[PDB]
Amino acid sequence: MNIFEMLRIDEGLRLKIYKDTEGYYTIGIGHLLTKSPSLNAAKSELDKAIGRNTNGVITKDEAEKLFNQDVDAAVRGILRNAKLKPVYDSLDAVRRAALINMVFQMGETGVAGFTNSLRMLQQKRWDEAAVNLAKSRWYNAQTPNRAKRVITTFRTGTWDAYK
Repeated sequence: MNIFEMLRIDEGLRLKIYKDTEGYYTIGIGHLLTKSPSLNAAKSELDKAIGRNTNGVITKDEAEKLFNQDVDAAVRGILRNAKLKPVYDSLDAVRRAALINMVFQMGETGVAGFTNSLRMLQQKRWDEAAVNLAKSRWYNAQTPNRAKRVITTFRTGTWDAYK
């Protein structure tokens, strides 16, 4: 398992325009198109990303290129974040993969705001960190089950949540 399989697992794949948990236009493997209520806007945003007239639908390979780009930016976002980077440096390979999962899901900015948990990860207090992570809208309301998976990864440093 690696970050690709992991997010592939958490996000799925859809070749047509869709609405994520918060009613936002998304496509492929979690590609957020636009916070904008307009399907048109979502379409125009899409055609731009892909570089063609999609009519709102893409190919598998097209999903896959957006995904590579997205995993890449995540990682880079982390590396540029003053707040995120040192956490990241301290983590093992599995655990960074969860860190990257949350960044992909709620941005660097959203993530860099879980200060508390971040220190606790930094300091290797897995259990405390999981508990702290759990007190979130993320966990509580947003995406419970996926948050539990990611939460568990951070705890165990295993992919057990993934099989």
